[PDB]
Amino acid sequence: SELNRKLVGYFPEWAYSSEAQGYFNVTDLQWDSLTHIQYSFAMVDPSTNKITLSNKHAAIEEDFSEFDLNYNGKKIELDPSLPYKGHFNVLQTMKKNYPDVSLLISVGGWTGTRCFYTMIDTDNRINTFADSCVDFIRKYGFDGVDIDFQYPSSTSQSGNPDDFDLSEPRRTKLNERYNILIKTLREKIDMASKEDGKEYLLTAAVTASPWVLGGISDNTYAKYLDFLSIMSYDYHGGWNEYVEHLAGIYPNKEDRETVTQIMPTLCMDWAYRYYRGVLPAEKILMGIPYYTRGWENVQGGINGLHGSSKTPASGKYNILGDDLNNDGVLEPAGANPLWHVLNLMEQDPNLKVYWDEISKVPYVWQNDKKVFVSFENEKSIDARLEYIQNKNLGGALIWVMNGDYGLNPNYVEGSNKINEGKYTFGDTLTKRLSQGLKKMGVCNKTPDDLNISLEPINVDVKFNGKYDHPNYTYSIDITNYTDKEIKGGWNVSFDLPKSAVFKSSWGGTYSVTDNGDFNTITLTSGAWQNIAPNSTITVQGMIGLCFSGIRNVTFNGMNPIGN
Ligand SMILES: CC(=O)N[C@@H]1[C@@H](O)[C@H](O[C@@H]2O[C@H](CO)[C@@H](O[C@@H]3O[C@H](CO)[C@@H](O)[C@H](O)[C@H]3NC(C)=O)[C@H](O)[C@H]2NC(C)=O)[C@@H](CO)O[C@H]1O
Repeated sequence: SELNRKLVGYFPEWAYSSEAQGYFNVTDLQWDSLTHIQYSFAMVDPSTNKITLSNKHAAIEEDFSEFDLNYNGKKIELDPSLPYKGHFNVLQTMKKNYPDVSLLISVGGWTGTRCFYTMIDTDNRINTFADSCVDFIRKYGFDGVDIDFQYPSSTSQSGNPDDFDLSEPRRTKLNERYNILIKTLREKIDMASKEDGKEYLLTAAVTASPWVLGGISDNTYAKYLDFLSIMSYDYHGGWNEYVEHLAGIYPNKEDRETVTQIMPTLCMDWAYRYYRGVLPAEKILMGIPYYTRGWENVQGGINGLHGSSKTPASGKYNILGDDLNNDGVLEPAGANPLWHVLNLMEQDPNLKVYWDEISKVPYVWQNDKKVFVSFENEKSIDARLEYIQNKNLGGALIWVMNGDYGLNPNYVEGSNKINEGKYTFGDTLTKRLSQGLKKMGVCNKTPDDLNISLEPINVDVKFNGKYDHPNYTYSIDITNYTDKEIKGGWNVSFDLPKSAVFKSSWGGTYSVTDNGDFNTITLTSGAWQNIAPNSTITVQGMIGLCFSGIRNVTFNGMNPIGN
């Protein structure tokens, strides 16, 4: 049911054959605790514009004869009656015992967004892609589609730099074309649901970055999603010098990267406020990382935090680093699954865990080597559960499921091998999240905007603007569709998400009233701003920082229903 809490986990297609990933396969998924599994990743084909597999062998061909498929201590065999093998066979086989766990195919990701740029160029290509998604979920027994386009933004040089040859020429239209993509997917998926007697889902994982969001002008697409997953992680990392939290929850005035900003933006709660402009809390999921980022040779800070470093952590502190040329030399990133950091702490008593009571996340600091790594533990899970309950969030998504921890069957005392430590992957944090989501009960239904309860007036209020970080210059066009002049002194109100701060109205007067996740802005015009019948007047002003949209628009205490 719609208001049930959700615990959504991303499954990595590439993990089962990789030492650093722990050889994690579908039978290692936390099936008793997740409500949804997002298979990562499918992509778009450059020549046909259809959904396509990345590692086809892993997805539908691997027989796992060289790997260990077992669950609850019982050997899992591939279902020999299915016309495919691979992860997809194991997913369908497990789902027979977990029929209420929804399976979605995630399309895109950091390295799989490239061909979205050309597929969105025309409506016929979007239609082909959307139809191919329907065919795919039917063929492979999926319950829905997750779109992970990184990113449909005009912000220059956002997304993967390998794709700038496609994204940079398209910046002005990306957001508009993405809105058409999501709407078309919803239309086709809903038709397939009716035809099949099944309730198929459409979701998206979306940016939490104020930098990316400055280039997003239309968040209407959110209304077409079953839920919207905020990527409230990768806030900080080895791409810059700011030794700060990967995935803080609450705004932290000591985050050195944002100390000059209007408010601290690199935390879940800022993105929550941003997206409340277009969605109720129960349709929003918090993103939770089961991986780390970090730095070495950290200068300054306190236990590293708020320090500086031009050298991301390497070596044993970076087992998930990329090998983008080859021969085992990994790009420094301080990137690890949580179980590996636990094992490092077993090995080194001076690698210690600390708690940030402002951001409500932990971190790990080696004071002799000056190594800082982000972390996630039972205390931060508990803080996240508290936030989910307090804010009425729909639940959480997790990147990525092989990073949770449990006891290692292959532990070897004294061994430094990646998969011979005390811990390997497991379900400790995921079970803790699941138990907490069960205990807090279903979400409340957020009430409709109050403007709908007001008496109607045939006035149209259109809110537009332009963003030049950190300044949003708004223009409101007010059209009088009644048969009488509206005298000057009229007022318009709107609810502005608390991701932004109203700064000034350029004409008339204004007031700001606290209203939950919003401030209600009331603009009162001057006596001279009469609105003749069938005419339009425009008023302007300035807002600091960005917001997904405005809500609850009123005019002279009535609901402006236009013409
Ligand atoms: C035009 C201009 O100078 N704009 C400034 C912004 O760049 C800056 O925001 C920061 O932008 C960088 C990218 O240039 C962001 O880093 C990226 O972060 C993502 C994850 O969020 C990571 O995947 C990328 O690898 C990384 N790229 C690079 C090149 O480092 C950074 O997170 C942004 N920080 C914030 C707080 O938004 C803002 C800062 O306010 O200033 C603009 O003037």
